[PDB]
Amino acid sequence: GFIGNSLPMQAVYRVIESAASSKATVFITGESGTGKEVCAEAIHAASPRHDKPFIALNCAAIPKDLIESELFGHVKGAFTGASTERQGAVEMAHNGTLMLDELCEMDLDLQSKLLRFIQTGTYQKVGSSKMSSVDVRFVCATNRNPWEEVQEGRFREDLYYRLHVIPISLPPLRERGGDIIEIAHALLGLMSLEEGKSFSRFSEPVLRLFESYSWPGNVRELQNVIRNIVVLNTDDEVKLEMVPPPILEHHH
Repeated sequence: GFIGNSLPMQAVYRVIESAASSKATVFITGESGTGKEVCAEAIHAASPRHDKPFIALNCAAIPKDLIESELFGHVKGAFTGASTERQGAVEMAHNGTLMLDELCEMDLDLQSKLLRFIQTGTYQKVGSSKMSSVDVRFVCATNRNPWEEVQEGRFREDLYYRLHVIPISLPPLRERGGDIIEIAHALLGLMSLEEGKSFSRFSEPVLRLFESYSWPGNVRELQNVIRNIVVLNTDDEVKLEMVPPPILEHHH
């Protein structure tokens, strides 16, 4: 779902294609705002299991005490809030690909249960001792340095080495050559549809700025900038005075 054919992305695409035909676990890293879920979905789409579900569990978007419920499910009444019985992400992903995003947010207890599941395919819903099993291909991602999480004792060493089979390090936006403006154009069209506008081009100073700024927030930051411009202005062309702070100030 990536856009562009910059040199560093070509290397990513080659690994995606080769990894897609394997069940080996992929472990994605990259700076804040790089496309970890885009990469995970692209692996699924290129894989023989592309017609089965792709499911992404963002471990940070969930209270830490509820990751286990979201991952493995829960029976009714398993904990005070368990209003009904819930199907886990592992069941939704059976025969497909499960992305464990922001994996280092799991507590050490859940990491132990996860490692068991990865080894065997067997799990239990929260609140039950009954075993079930599924078949998932795992893709993991983190914005931490996973080796550092291990050295600091926040992430299990056995789990790290079980999962870290096919690492993919995503190129930061600033290193992606022509991809920056290709992505920016796609976002310009999409945000224009969202907002009822009709932006179609960037002026040459805007092109130069977007192609020189360091984009510390990567593609998320570019999405914010394009959304800002389309929400706050009405024109066919993005002009330099429309670019929000502190892009220009920081750039200098």
